[PDB]
Amino acid sequence: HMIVLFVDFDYFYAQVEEVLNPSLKGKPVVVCVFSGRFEDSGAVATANYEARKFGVKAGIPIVEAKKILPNAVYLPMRKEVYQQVSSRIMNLLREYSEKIEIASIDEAYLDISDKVRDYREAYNLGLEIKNKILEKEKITVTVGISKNKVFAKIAADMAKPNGIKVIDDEEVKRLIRELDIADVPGIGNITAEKLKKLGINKLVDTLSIEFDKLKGMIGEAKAKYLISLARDEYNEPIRTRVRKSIGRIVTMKRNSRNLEEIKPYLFRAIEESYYKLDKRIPKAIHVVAVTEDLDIVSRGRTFPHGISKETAYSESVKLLQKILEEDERKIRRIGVRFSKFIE
DNA sequence: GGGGAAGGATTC
DNA sequence: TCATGGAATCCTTCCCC
Ligand SMILES: Nc1ccn([C@H]2C[C@H](O)[C@@H](COP(=O)(O)OP(=O)(O)OP(=O)(O)O)O2)c(=O)n1
Ligand SMILES: [Mg+2]
Ligand SMILES: [Mg+2]
Repeated sequence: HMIVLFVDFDYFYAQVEEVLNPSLKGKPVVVCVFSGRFEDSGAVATANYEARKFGVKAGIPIVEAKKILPNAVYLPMRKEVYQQVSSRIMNLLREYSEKIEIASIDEAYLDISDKVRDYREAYNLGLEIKNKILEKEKITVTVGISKNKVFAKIAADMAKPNGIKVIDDEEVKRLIRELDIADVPGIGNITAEKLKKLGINKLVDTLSIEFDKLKGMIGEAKAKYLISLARDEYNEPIRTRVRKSIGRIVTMKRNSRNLEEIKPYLFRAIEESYYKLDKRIPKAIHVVAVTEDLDIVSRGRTFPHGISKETAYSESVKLLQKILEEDERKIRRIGVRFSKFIE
């Protein structure tokens, strides 16, 4: 057969805060990244469902949130803490399948093909899984089940929150036909608008255009991706993800183009980036700057060997110098990203 | 001879 | 200070050796 079971934790961060403070439950809760630039500068990382009903969701400014919802609990985000809960939950999942792809802090794919003989037993597995996370972590999750990762992902998107959905073989075929292509994982705002403009609305539409014409408009990779899902021939195996880069970006108190004013922030970011590397060694470093009008600009360097902390400090100042004498705009956010890990 | 670096798009 | 975090995947483009 080939059964994938996907698990996505409901309103994750905000839910961990309710579990930690069960008096929050049933009322609006908003998890915030406060940038420190003025009282309440920053964005919302997520909010529970009672906040979302009023428009308060992930990505908006805290300032927006607070004008639509004065009276909500606003909490700073403590990713560490959510990461500890996630790991315990990923270890429960591990118990239902050896073959598990941890996709992020709040979601994982299980290949349950050897555990379960059909979609009916998969569902029942969906449910002991749900009852088990609830019993052990007091966290509700949504489960999607289907023949591959993507449809398993779509199935969970359609059933959230606290849901479980199967998209069996006939349903795959219906969805390829009626599912708005904007709802396919990995297809964003810019790509969807490109596709509408050409009048491609459904996965099915992609089988009836010059592949070469699709590829032009959206890139070879997305074309191929969509077409393979539209042919029902998508079957990327469940695999261990290997982290490829680590980094840190911060917001300055104020916009500067002044190197001595910027460096305490760059060095702050190297030191936290280096600490999180823990034992792995990068051959590439990039300095990333977000300018006052929000363009992203970066300069990097790839060395034939690993970059020690001391080389990071001197390469990063140099790369900052290159940014500063290229672009004339002032800098609002500065950070560093290490990648191309040895071994 | 590509290849590497900068940016694009998406998602966390 | 004067909405627009932080983070990490591909992938694409385009310039120079
Ligand atoms: N712009 C964003 C979007 C999400 N997240 C974080 C907060 C979420 O708790 C977590 C997982 O994202 P989801 O899309 O799964 O959304 P939630 O889990 O919050 O809600 P739900 O899945 O219930 O829609 O990632 C973030 O930091 N920044
Ligand atoms: Mg998720
Ligand atoms: Mg979620």
